[PDB]
Amino acid sequence: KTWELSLYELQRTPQEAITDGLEIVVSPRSLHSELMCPICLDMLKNTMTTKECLHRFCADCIITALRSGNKECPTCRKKLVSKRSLRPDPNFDALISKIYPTTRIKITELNPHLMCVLCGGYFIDATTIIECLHSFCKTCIVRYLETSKYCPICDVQVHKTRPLLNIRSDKTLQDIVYKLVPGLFKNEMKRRRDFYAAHP
Ligand SMILES: [Zn+2]
Ligand SMILES: [Zn+2]
Ligand SMILES: [Zn+2]
Ligand SMILES: [Zn+2]
Repeated sequence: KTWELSLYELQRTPQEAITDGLEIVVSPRSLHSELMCPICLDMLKNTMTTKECLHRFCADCIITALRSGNKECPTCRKKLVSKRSLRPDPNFDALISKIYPTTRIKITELNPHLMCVLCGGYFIDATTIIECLHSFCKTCIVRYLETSKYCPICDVQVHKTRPLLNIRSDKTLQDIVYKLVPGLFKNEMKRRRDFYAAHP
């Protein structure tokens, strides 16, 4: 895939964090499409992630379907490499252990799981390194990988030559951010509209 950054993506401004503690509500019916396992229909327990498509399942659930199936992804029906294609998602389990309830949550407890260490703000076009499952903004990690072939956090090697081969868009994670953070999807889409209304 061409990781070309648009005119907006080159001059993109971070989405600043909301330090002033706001409490957001989380219903069990909402946030259901991203936190439930599409095999057991329960919330993810010991989350596993596919390197080819970034789809999350339970550790016991995905292992069951692979030993008795076509070694495909149960969601997108893409071909696996049968083994060493599944890496556990530890930072995803931490996010699950924060939001399993039906009460309201302080955003300051959720910010570590929704912020990019490269821009210092919320995730916009969340991209994930499929080797260590560390997520950043699309503009941040692509801008970053022009100079380094290693992860900004755990410092593992992304790829031997072309680091863009081992990154992938994390649509499931980005959908959690736009739903948790109020008005983020509205502000981010207006930022793009204001830019293209002044640079036609
Ligand atoms: Zn499951
Ligand atoms: Zn998949
Ligand atoms: Zn960023
Ligand atoms: Zn990493």
